[PDB]
Amino acid sequence: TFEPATDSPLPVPGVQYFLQHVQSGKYVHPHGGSDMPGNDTALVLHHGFDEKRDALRWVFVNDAENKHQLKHYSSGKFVHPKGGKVGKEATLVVHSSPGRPETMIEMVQEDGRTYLRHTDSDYYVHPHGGSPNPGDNTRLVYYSGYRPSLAFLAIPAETLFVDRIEIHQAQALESINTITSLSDEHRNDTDQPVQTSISVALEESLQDSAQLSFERCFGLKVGSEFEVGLPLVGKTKVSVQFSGSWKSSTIKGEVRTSAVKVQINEHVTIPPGKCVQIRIDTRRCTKTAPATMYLRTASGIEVQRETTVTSTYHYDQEVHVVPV
Ligand SMILES: OC[C@H]1O[C@H](O[C@@H]2[C@H](O)[C@@H](O)[C@H](O[C@H]3[C@H](O)[C@@H](O)[C@@H](O)O[C@@H]3CO)O[C@@H]2CO)[C@H](O)[C@@H](O)[C@H]1O
Ligand SMILES: OC[C@H]1O[C@H](O[C@@H]2[C@H](O)[C@@H](O)[C@H](O[C@H]3[C@H](O)[C@@H](O)[C@@H](O)O[C@@H]3CO)O[C@@H]2CO)[C@H](O)[C@@H](O)[C@H]1O
Repeated sequence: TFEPATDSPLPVPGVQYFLQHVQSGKYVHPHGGSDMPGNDTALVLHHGFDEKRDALRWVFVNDAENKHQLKHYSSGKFVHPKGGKVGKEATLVVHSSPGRPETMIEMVQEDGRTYLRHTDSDYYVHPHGGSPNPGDNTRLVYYSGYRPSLAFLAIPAETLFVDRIEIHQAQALESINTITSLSDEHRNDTDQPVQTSISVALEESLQDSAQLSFERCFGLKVGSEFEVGLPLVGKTKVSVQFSGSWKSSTIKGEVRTSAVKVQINEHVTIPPGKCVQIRIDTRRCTKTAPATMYLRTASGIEVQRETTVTSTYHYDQEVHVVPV
């Protein structure tokens, strides 16, 4: 189950988020709720939420023009300290002016929780008055220091595409095993060699699996199913379809193809008066690999998320006729 106390993800720049004060469950709004808030309009906490409400969307910006800043999505205004310098009890406001070093703001992780902090300072974002459960329209201010009641959750507010997942080949660990299976015995009780068909079913013992796992939670919305190629054995690509939620720290995959058979039917020449069986050796690669996810916004912005790919894949298989 999802717990923000351990699982709140760090937001990726360029992506739309809602911002929620964890302990009150309130969202960060421009005071008054406008899609076009006025310059020096205060950021406040308010219970009000609808997924369709663009006035509640925020985007972290980190580039040459705006290094460590925070943008109101619907207006394009930046989050500034009222008056233009961070200090004690400076109200967070929107303003249609570029960010500066003295306005920098980002989400940070401190002791296992996520906070808003003015970069290169000990000033963090507090509800004015410092209530752990502030009421609607409580303004957000900079103030020195943090504590758990101040934590925020950046909830993803748009749906991204998964373009590819590239494993870090130097950190990939592979453990190989052989799964060995035997058919029913077949006897040729005649005095002449005989063509016979020996069949065996192995669905249960050759089951493939795969998953992505995350330190906090995945933290991004990509829809109910996505498919990518992953190197489940050496560099060999196998398509895996994943179904999960932004809140999951483990996203289960379904391995979509197999290089091996789970129903075997072998044409055997059985010598006179001999008994034989088929032996099936199937190789299994259990793999763990740190990887980088390559994602993309509808607007064409390319973002990255680190993960770990864990998998079990049956990849080569051999069939031998053996005496009983
Ligand atoms: O407050 C954040 C803002 O501080 C500095 O801007 C100056 C004032 O502090 C700010 O109050 C003032 O706001 C103007 C806005 O420019 C006008 O369109 C109009 O909407 O009235 C308000 C007054 O409420 O603007 C001045 C500078 O023009 C920083 O320069 C700015 O970047 C932010 O950090
Ligand atoms: O507002 C965030 C702040 O709330 C609590 O602090 C109290 C007041 O809310 C805060 O305004 C007040 O600030 C003092 C400041 O300590 C003094 O140095 C001087 O500037 O006066 C202001 C009042 O304008 O401080 C009190 C607590 O003394 C929380 O305790 C604090 O941690 C923040 O979350």
